[PDB]
Amino acid sequence: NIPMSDFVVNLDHGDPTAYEEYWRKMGDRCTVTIRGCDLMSYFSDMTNLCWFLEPELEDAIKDLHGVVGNAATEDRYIVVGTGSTQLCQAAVHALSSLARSQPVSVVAAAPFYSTYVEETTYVRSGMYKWEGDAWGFDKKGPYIELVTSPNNPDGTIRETVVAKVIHDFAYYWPHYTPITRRQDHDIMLFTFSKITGHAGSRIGWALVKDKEVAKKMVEYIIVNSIGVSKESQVRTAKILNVLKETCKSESESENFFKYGREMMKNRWEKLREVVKESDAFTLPKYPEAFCNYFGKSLESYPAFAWLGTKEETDLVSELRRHKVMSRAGERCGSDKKHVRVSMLSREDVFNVFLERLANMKLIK
Amino acid sequence: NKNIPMSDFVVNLDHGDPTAYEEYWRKMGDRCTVTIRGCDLMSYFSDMTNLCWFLEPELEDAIKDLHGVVGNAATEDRYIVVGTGSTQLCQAAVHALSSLARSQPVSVVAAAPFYSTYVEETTYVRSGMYKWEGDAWGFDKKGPYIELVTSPNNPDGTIRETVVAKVIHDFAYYWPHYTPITRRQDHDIMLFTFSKITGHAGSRIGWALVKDKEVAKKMVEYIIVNSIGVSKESQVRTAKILNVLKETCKSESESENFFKYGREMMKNRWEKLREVVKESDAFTLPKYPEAFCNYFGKSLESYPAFAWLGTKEETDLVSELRRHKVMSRAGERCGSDKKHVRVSMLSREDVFNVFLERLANMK
Repeated sequence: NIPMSDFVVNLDHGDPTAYEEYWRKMGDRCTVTIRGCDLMSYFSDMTNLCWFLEPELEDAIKDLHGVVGNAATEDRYIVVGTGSTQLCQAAVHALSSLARSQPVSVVAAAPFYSTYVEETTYVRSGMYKWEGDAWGFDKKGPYIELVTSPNNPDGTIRETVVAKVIHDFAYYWPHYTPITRRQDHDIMLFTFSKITGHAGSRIGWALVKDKEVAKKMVEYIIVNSIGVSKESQVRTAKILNVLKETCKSESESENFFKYGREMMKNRWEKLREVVKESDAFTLPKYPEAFCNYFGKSLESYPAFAWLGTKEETDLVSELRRHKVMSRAGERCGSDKKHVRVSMLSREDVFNVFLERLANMKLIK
Repeated sequence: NKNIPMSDFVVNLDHGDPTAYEEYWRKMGDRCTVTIRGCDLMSYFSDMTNLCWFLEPELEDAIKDLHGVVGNAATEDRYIVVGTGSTQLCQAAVHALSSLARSQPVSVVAAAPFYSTYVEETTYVRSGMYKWEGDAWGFDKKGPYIELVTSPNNPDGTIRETVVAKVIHDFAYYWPHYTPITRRQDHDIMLFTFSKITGHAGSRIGWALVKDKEVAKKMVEYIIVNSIGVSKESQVRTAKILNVLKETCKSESESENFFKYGREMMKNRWEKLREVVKESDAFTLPKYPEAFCNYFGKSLESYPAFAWLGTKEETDLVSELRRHKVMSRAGERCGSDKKHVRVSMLSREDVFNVFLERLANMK
């Protein structure tokens, strides 16, 4: 009997549950089987810089970036981590450890991924210091710039605005944004969580050129948790493989990236409608670009909607009093007029959100 | 492959990779098999009903059942926190306790000899929240402090207690196959690792039992920023293994009952090592008192997972040992002297035997 108006829509976080249906249909081809004596050792391969990296995972990463053409993997080291979240902290750690003086400054162009702030603050390390907005940053000494592209929260394609750099390409995949170029920077971060939605696997990988950096990152991960879950690696490798086979299918419900784009496209079009006829809501505009993967020129459909409001309201609060959770813009170095709303929730959750989005400022 | 002389073969007992249990689990067969569907464990969340919302219920239940049957730890009226290995939990506890402290840096110490890895865990990030002060024995510094108690201790395998205000208990090896279960542990922070129990170190799974909710909450938070939780598939597998292990406890077969198989294994290995050392003229091995184990209901010995090897001479034991192609952990790294080394007893059979051969045949 639970009246559906008492139902809280939580789109504050970025739990990519939207892909759950898809993978369920994939069926038994995604199944992972692990014997009782498998993956027991601490080590995977002492022949690699990152010895805790499972071989099958290393191949799956390389093949995937090879087919999608979104990242260069030659002449560099791959480092696996319990998610991109532990890989970023490993890189900040390493770069700071190699700097000529500490604390090293860490900055990011505003608006930025709010989680960056705590990551560079919670342990109170003298190795580095969060300096906020990179725009206009001109403090002296060593610094690390965090470039998220597509960005979190606004989904903007980005580049350095201001000396080391870390590129977080969590959302740099065909179903989110067009592949304008095969990235090839010094430190490129990727997460398994936002590609297929298997966030619970806690798996990310970093592509590092500087061997001395990669070496320190591996060392960081070793002390921090002595490696990453083997079963997670073994599984991530399995589905990424299935996702690769899927890239040569012509079915629209088979080819993941195709399916993904369309799903993202539809949701963004519906949201676009609602915002259109609403009185005070705004939505970021994204330029069209050519995608080297799909071979066409097409729109971007970010995993987060940077919702704004022309009014002088605490949008997060207003949205909250209509039972809609979202990420405060002030947390992303923005203002009370913006909020970040996940676009990767479940279908019914998404629909309910749109309903209330319109039903509001025209009912309270 | 052949033509490689066995004399060029490096015996690495520097690390504590518990590969000795691999044989056992292989024989257990298909009942250990873990199956994961493509659409399972996708969300970041396991259960928002729990303080530690990233803890998978079936793992939580397994941990409690296992402690319930072994009786080595209390689990009532306390929060359970999982982490990517005990190593992550331990750092979560040190962080949490320092966060709640009235002033920083909080002093961190451990009676010598101590688990060398503790030194890097409380140093690598250069945190102003705490400071590694070293040996707990000679600790007279003031203000807030945290003492680390490992029992059975790494490296010497001694049963320990606080010797010097917060405390973290590392009961990595507090299991029937290593040492007798004298009491059902009930301290504020108790750490356990799946790795040293069954040998599944690659799963990266450890858990903490925490009485103070504020500490537990801060520990969870730490893990959230540190890696947003722990691998689901690991939790699911750890749970599967720990269940089988539990069933095994009621078995009579000595090849079936894990704790029976383990202890019998650790016993044999320790006796062969005991012989070798005895007829040696320089090496020394610790002495462990006999005690009554509430699990086995008998009065028996403890056979630690590490051998704290010492020499009466005036040598750099770790050096001489390497000279015979034997890798071990330098006692100096454990806050000891060059006369001691830590040699793992949980390696593979053949590696172990080779070590015994080389050990008796040297000066």
